Amino acid sequence: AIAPVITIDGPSGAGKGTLCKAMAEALQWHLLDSGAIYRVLALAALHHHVDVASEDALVPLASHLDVRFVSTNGNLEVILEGEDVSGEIRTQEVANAASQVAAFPRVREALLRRQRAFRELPGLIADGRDMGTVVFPDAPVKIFLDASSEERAHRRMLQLQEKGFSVNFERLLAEIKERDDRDRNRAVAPLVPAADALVLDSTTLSIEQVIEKALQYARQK
Ligand SMILES: Nc1ccn([C@@H]2O[C@H](COP(=O)(O)O)[C@@H](O)[C@@H]2O)c(=O)n1
Repeated sequence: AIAPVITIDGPSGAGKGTLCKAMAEALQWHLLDSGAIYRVLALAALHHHVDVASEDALVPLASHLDVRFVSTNGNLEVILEGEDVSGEIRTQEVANAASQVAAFPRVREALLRRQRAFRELPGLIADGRDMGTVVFPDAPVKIFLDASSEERAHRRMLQLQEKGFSVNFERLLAEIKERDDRDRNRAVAPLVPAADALVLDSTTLSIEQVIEKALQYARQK
């Protein structure tokens, strides 16, 4: 059977993570954090001294990238070539390099085959920026989760806050907008809602109010 897929795209800080796992737990499907794949790529590009600023060098690393994701059971596990990197892939040096890579056209293509392998029966819940417009433009369900930068920033400042880290708001906002821009305006697989994607807005919708509206969207079809 040709495995069904539901795509969740949108900016950083809209709630694609908790959505994505609330949907893969209730539907009983696999999940794809492809965002965790551009982050690991960069991490391998650091630990391997691979000039992250090199298209010709990033490409080999990307197409050979030895990443893995546990079928889990209650939490997620990001394992690079054999070891959990789940804490390391969320630091400053990485989330930077991550968008310092995704930007590479030839690198997005070298990463195209691994991601799509994430589609299997009973289905697949894909997360990212270009999932419903790139990797899975044939998706029978496409959701675009959006917000406001100010709000989505206000969310990163409390998350960074819930672990005891210095967070000034008036700086992170500009970074959000810093990150957003490069994503909404880069030459390949930019951040932009597929013509058939449901632009869902989570700026004032509770987590419950989001999974409920999306679960209801995927569900008729
Ligand atoms: N589908 C995706 C997911 C992430 N990315 C890229 O990877 C970076 C880190 O992803 P994330 O923080 O969402 O895990 C983003 O800055 C950038 O958009 C992408 O290009 N396409």
